[PDB]
Amino acid sequence: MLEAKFEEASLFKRIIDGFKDCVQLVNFQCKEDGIIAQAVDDSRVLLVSLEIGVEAFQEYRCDHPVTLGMDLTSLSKILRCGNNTDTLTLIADNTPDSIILLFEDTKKDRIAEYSLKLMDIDADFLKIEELQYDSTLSLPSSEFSKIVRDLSQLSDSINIMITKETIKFVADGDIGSGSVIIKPFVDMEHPETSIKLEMDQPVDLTFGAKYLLDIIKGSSLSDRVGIRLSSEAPALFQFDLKSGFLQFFLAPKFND
Amino acid sequence: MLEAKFEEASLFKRIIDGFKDCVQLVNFQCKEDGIIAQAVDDSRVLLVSLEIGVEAFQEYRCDHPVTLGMDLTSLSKILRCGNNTDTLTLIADNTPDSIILLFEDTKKDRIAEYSLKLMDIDADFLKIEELQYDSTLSLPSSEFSKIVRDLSQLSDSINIMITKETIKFVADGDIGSGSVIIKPFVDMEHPETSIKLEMDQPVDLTFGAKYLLDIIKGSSLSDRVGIRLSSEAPALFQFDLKSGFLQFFLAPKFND
Amino acid sequence: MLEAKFEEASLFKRIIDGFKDCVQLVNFQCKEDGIIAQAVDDSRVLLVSLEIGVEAFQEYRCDHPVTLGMDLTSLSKILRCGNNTDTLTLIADNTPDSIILLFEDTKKDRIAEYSLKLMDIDADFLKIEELQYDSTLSLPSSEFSKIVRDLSQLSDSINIMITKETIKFVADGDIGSGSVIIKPFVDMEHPETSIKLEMDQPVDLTFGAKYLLDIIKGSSLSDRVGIRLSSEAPALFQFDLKSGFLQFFLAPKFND
Repeated sequence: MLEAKFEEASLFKRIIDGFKDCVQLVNFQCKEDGIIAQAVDDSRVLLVSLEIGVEAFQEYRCDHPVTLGMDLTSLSKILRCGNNTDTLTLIADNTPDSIILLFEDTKKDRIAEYSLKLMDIDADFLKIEELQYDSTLSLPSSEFSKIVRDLSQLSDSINIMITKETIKFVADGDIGSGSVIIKPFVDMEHPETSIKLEMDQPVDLTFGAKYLLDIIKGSSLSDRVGIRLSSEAPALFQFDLKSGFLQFFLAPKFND
Repeated sequence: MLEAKFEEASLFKRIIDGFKDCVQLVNFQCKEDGIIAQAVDDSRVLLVSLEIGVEAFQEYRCDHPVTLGMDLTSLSKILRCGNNTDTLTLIADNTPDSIILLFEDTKKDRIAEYSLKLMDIDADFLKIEELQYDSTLSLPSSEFSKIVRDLSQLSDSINIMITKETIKFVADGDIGSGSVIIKPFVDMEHPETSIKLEMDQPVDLTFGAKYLLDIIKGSSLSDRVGIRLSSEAPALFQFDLKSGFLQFFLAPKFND
Repeated sequence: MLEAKFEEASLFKRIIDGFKDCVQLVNFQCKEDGIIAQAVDDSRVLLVSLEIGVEAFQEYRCDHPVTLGMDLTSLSKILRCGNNTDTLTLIADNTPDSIILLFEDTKKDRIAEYSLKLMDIDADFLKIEELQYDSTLSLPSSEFSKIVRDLSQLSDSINIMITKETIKFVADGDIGSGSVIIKPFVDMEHPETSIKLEMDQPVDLTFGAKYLLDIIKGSSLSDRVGIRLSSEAPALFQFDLKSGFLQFFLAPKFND
């Protein structure tokens, strides 16, 4: 058997919401210490890696590793059936016939049970994560979402430029151009609004605006967002969960 | 002459809102003791029966029976002209040239007058209502709306199953299946949230999901919804008004 | 150089919002005493005239007249980048290479800079404004917006009729007809809700409903709206700003 209970069903919906767009199908590997999942879009420029620890649940029981894959559209449509305050339980037994989703409310009444059919996918798992990245920065997700949403209307490509103590987001298209310059600072009212930055080597990268808009969806999961950049590898966008995280690996556009 | 004044225009809009979809044209018969109306959709699987007593109005005057029919789209577009707190007056004189709608506000000012042209329809009135139904249940409209809206995403058909002290809503489609089981209970905080059920004979019926979504619109008219079921006749969905009601007769899908 | 700073960026967005529809391109002439702009739609039945005084800004500096034209769509898309509480600064230097837009927040941080390319337009400026109009009236913008939005669903033409101490809005179409009659009154709670009217000669005009719906957009700029009517010339719809205004000249439909 396999039982995983989210305290609030909102968490699982938001997590799948990061998966909802920019990818069709996903493979969830469950084991004794939690669940992990990798998914790559059709153009293979974006990889989404999810890890959810035991502490993110209120109840977790896995007597046996278990791999279950499912269509995100089919899964998202079934994740439109519960209150965001409901308790959500996932059920599977050994060889997975199919996955069971179970909703429950505060008033011990109105029990909804669902069954999503499972699929067969290729286990080509990627460990492209790097030891050291050329530059690293963190900032409020709301601020970063604004920056991307603003510049997206100008062009299909967004450029990120980092120098010493300076972060510069630049977009340039048909109707014109725009730029947002932010600098590291520590705000003591709430140390959350702080912008942090560590630079080993200056970086200059360009990303497809289409894919960045898909990445910023993780703002519903965390107050802050982590960005690890390097001119040698895809960028790493990370959203922290309670004892877990959701990662977005995006390959820069290149070259002249 | 004929004068019928709704205290709040919201009531008439919501009543027509139950008519807005799942039917094109409607025939309103007015007389000394109120108004009644029947309408059947194109496929003749759904019949909508409305009855509005004198007490639902604040003022009603009818010196003569009078039948007036009108296009719901044309009527709904004209019901988008007033505040939901306005006083609405319907005016007609003997042989109906056309119907007059009159809006009025708290501040005795801003008087809006409208004139909707009338049509000729066939008076084939149906009295298919049954003496005794095999089973009867009532429950909060909000709860019932959730159950239908949830299961609708799974398939085009929804199955309702009733056994002794047990009500089971089941849907089964391509992407998977789902089920909601509710049981009778009396909640004394508000006796409104109570689920009631009386069974003479167990029933198992299947309905087109398209039509149920049209029926649940009556939730804006009442706190509770009444469902009378039988394996021999169309189901009866009833929403109570202040001294009136709105009914939905739906024929089950059948058979193997 | 040329620097014009709006206290709140919301003002400029709403002003362009009156321009957003019912016209494609606009020519902004800036000089020592403020900015003015004229724009005519494709069918040449509607002229939009804008005037913004120095006092509408918090800061204004113009060492030299300067004419700059720009696409409204391109401009509106770039006006979707700031909070409605931001400070907006427009920058240009002598012969305009292109216009610069600059956003700033309360927390002296997050500086966004943009550059919209400019165009070449024909300076055929119109002074069709009349000395004396046959009739003049003013009323709450919210009330006038309701009247237009209501009657618009009935037909493609709206008729305005003015007699002694009487204002009558009438629409007549396929599905039926409607009419709204308002009369002059002074309400002392707030003298804003007052309806004023001065008649030299009674007027009866008909306007394209398509264009009136575009005109009522100025409601986001002022509490009241001014309407100057005449059977000899296009109607004048005026929305007052803080030391400025936005005007709509609309030619009546004519004739039998």
